[PDB]
Amino acid sequence: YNPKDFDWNLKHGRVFIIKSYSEDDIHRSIKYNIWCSTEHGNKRLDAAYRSMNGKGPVYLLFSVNGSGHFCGVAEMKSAVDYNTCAGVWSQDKWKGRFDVRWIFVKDVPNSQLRHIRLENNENKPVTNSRDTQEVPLEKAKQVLKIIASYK
Repeated sequence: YNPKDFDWNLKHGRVFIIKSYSEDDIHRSIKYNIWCSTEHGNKRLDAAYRSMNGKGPVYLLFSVNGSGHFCGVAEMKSAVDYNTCAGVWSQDKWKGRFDVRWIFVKDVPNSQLRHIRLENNENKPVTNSRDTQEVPLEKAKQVLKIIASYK
């Protein structure tokens, strides 16, 4: 993980915040390369992945609720299958699955990112985002640069 020469200067693609309920979900996701969001979240991610048609990346910026930091970045690697076993995740009723590839696995404090605001979310700091909040590409570049470079 954690490449030294990640290209954060995106000219294509879409980027979303993922708010994880538990660090347990992060460990599971890293180990099995899958993720699951809420129904609404899964649908929003599915549409974005399919839209791209493989001609650009869908990035996911992960942060555990209440942690006050981001914990990594993954790329979405499949459409979602809604037809799955329940109880794979910390919210045990959740069904659905898509593949992810983890790129960054590292903790980056919200203090480093909080000055980036999302004009599509009433100009709120990116660090106050809810699950599956999409990020304007020009702001996503700034976040990816900080996460890549943070020591």
